[PDB]
Amino acid sequence: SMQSLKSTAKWAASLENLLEDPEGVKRFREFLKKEFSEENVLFWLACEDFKKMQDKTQMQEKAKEIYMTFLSSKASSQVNVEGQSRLNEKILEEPHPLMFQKLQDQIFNLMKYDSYSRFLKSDLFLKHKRTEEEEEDL
Repeated sequence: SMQSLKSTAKWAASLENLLEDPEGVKRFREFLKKEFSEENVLFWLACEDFKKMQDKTQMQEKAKEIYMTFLSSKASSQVNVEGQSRLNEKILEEPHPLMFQKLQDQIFNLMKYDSYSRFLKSDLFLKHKRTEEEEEDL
């Protein structure tokens, strides 16, 4: 893996680069993951993939799925955004894909602000933070 120099420049260039480059989504997830915000990173991925492909019934069950897992009223955490008393199952009884893209664009904005202030808080630019440690050697 050559991901160190240019890679960090990529993701700290634009959030799109991060959410485009596989290694970005990988290493960035691990960060929030261990800091307990994987709900955030997975939410965007899920709603975007949900936006790109899904059958009708599946989509509806996935609508309530992503809501219940990442947002919900508690979700054993949830990201601190519009969600607590928002949506509610009452709208999941008639859910549509693009309706989440509203929250997606929202979390995208919050993501840049917050998630940058997180990733650039504990810079994984160091191997002593991003766990590689060992050499390839043999």
